[PDB]
Amino acid sequence: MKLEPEAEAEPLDFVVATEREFEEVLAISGGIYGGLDYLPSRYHSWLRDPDRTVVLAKRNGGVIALESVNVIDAGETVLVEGLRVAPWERGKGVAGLLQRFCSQLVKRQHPGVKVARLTRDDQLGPRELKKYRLITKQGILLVRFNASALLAGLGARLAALRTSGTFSPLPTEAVSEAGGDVARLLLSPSVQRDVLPGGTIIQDWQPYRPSESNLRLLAAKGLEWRVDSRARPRVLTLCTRPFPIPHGGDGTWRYLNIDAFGSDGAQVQSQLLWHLQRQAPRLVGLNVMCQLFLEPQLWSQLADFCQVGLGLELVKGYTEQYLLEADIH
Ligand SMILES: CCSCCNC(=O)CCNC(=O)[C@H](O)C(C)(C)COP(=O)(O)OP(=O)(O)OC[C@H]1O[C@@H](n2cnc3c(N)ncnc32)[C@H](O)[C@@H]1OP(=O)(O)O
Ligand SMILES: N[C@@H](Cc1c[nH]c[nH+]1)C(=O)O
Ligand SMILES: [Cl-]
Repeated sequence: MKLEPEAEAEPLDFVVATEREFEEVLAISGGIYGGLDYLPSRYHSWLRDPDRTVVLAKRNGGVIALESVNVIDAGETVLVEGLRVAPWERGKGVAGLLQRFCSQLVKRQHPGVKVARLTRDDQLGPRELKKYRLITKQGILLVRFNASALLAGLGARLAALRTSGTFSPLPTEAVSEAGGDVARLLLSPSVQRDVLPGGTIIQDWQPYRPSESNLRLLAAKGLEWRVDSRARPRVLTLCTRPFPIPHGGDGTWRYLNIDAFGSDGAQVQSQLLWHLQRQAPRLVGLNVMCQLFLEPQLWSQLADFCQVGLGLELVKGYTEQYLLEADIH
């Protein structure tokens, strides 16, 4: 005998999101990522993206879940982002149903897509190891500071570090995306093999294969880049413009994401400093969650630099960002 389908008194309805559901989406998003949720600041942007479909699950006419799918890598990849289920609806399989609906939508709307990708920091287990390939991983360093405090004290801390011989920042080199420097870096086969994690660009949790088509997407975001040497690149860093996050409930917090590629810890330190000096003046009067993604064996060095050297507070211990990939059949 076959298993008969279970009747549902309150079946889920899956619909494409519009601006009118923003407040309902906020209402299901309390506490996400400990206050580092980007969706409040990004939801309206998402609605404009040409290769993105933002799907809502509704029950009894009310939004209870959300997932975004976005086609990238010149049509070969769908990136899954933002997956969330209202707290009062969790533990019932809702996320599983929403993911299945979105997979069906991708198969119908984007028949050329070959794989799905996503990033996560949750501990991976045997199940994850069978559904996904691990493309790469980075360590995650999360620190917090008041920008006015950093602005007032940073110069004097650097002076003390320099005069004691403990730390002076090494020279770094300018990278102009408009001038073609980013393309020259990211399209280099040697950069791809030796600098980028698993040959991939990760920008504020979003993975991109290094290709002309993806560089266009990166170039519209207003990123800031730095490198140790354009001629012989070994450490490349990427700062995403800071954006408001709900942490703290008061509107005073911003999220500053820096992705660091390569293995020279001293250059990661110098480039981190460079980005903080670039970004802090516009953050005056605000509080900052700064999250640095870097090769795992550099985490302790950079955590010490941030805390003891720069006077920033460590928010949590070591965690990892996993880039996961599954085939679409
Ligand atoms: C791309 C974005 S990354 C970020 C993820 N987003 C967040 O951080 C936002 C906050 N978070 C949430 O919004 C919810 O917490 C989420 C995670 C969305 C879950 O939403 P939810 O609706 O509660 O999820 P459920 O479908 O019930 O989760 C079942 C899945 O956990 C495993 N699992 C373990 N124990 C189980 C059990 N007893 N029964 C069934 N599955 C079980 C299983 O592996 C399955 O997955 P699968 O095998 O794919 O079915
Ligand atoms: N896959 C997650 C990645 C993430 C961003 N911030 C924290 N985690 C998402 O799209 O929401
Ligand atoms: Cl030094």
